[PDB]
Amino acid sequence: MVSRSMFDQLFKHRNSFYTYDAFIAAAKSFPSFGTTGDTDVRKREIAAFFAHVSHETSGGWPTAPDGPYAWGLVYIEEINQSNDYCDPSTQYPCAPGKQYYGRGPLQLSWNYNYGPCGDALGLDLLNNPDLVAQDPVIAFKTALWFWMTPQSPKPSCHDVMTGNWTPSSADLAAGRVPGFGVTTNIINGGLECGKGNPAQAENRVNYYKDFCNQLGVSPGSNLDCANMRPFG
Repeated sequence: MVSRSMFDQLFKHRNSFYTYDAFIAAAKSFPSFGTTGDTDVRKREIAAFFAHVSHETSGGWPTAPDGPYAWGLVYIEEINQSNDYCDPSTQYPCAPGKQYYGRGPLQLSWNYNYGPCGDALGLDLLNNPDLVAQDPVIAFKTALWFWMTPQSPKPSCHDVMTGNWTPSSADLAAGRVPGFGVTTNIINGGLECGKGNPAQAENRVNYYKDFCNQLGVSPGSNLDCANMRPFG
């Protein structure tokens, strides 16, 4: 998987909520994560997941010890907790008294994501969304759920990084060629790819390249997403 000492090197300044043991327990619920493909493909997948996590939870600053990519996994909850992040749903009804703001390593948000994520994990996250911010095993599981789960027309980020997604002719025409860039496109491409301001996407790439360097792997091809359109 990832050794404890390597986890503690990549995430040297993290919030101690996010324990290595909790990450390992979560990954055992998604056993193909980081175990798919040859050695370089596995390292790239792990670096890619951790890069996105770090970008979404970073407490870094430009003169921080160990540099601006060493401060991933500092944040648990979204700061502004005034909006409920509730879109009325008959399938995933918003629980009275609860809110669906961002929680965990990939900032799970909205009743319409807490619902299906919870169902897949066997946890009532729709009616107890605060679970994600209480229990680091659950927190990591919500992030791996997102990484590992297709949402047609989008493949899973896992499949993109491990050779299990082959683009259609339309994907290719749109610049969606397998690599790290497509994972940014899946996560938040409507805001960060295409003609969006490229700053956030370029930050994700910088974490990814740094983590690939530490793991001793080439980052591979197609890292940018400015030359690709978000999935329809």
